[PDB]
Amino acid sequence: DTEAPQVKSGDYVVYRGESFEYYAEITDNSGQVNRVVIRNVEGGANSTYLSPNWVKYSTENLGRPGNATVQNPLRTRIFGEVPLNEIVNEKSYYTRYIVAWDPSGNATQMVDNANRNGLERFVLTVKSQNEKYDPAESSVTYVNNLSNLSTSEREAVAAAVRAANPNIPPTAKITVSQNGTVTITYPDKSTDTIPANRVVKDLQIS
Ligand SMILES: CC(=O)N[C@@H]1[C@@H](O[C@@H]2O[C@H](CO)[C@H](O)[C@H](O[C@]3(C(=O)O)C[C@H](O)[C@@H](NC(C)=O)[C@H]([C@H](O)[C@H](O)CO)O3)[C@H]2O)[C@@H](O)[C@@H](CO)O[C@@H]1O
Ligand code: NA
Ligand code: NA
Repeated sequence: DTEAPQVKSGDYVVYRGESFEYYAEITDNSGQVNRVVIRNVEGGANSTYLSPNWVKYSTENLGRPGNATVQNPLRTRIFGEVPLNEIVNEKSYYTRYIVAWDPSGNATQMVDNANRNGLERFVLTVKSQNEKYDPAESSVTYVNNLSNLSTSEREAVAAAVRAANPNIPPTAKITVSQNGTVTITYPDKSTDTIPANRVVKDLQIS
């Protein structure tokens, strides 16, 4: 419906135990948008039902002339906090639709096709908290023996990893095994692992 408002969204990935925030752009040939609803595909024309319940949205400056032009599109905020108890797997995604109304009452048409993803149709993908972070290379810790780290040496490795990764959640737990393997356990209890050879060396070989 070229007469209806056009929507540009994106690939909206979110993570357990983390806040998220994305913005969609909306334009109309009349230059004006009066209403914005984000919804599940089911329900009919007047339906505004949206799940999961933690998905919120907001749109400022509605019903003003020239609020949805090509030069300055109307922006809709899509945001929330992902609970720690969400189920994550290859199917833990939710396909939703952004519908906008122009002053005439023309509304964006919902088309059920993957080729429309990133437009009025978008996918909200829920992943585990570990997926948000890529643990950065730590400075190497030199230990006495790579096959047997002391308690003090294990604490040192954990400290080095933390110092190199300030963006990792403060309450995330970093543990180190007796062979130097690092495990980062995030608040949602998912994990990242760092091999011993990227964090420790010894001087046992001449
Ligand atoms: C209830 C019913 O029969 N609805 C059909 C409707 O079917 C849905 O169509 C969507 C696209 O418009 C999606 O393809 C729905 O599938 C998914 C999704 O949202 O992407 C697949 C996911 O794997 C799944 N996620 C999980 C965690 O299970 C979700 C999820 O179950 C629901 O979104 C939760 O609300 O579903 C698909 O179910 C569609 O066929 C229309 C025709 O346009 O007809 C009915 O409304
Ligand atoms: Na229009
Ligand atoms: Na990770």
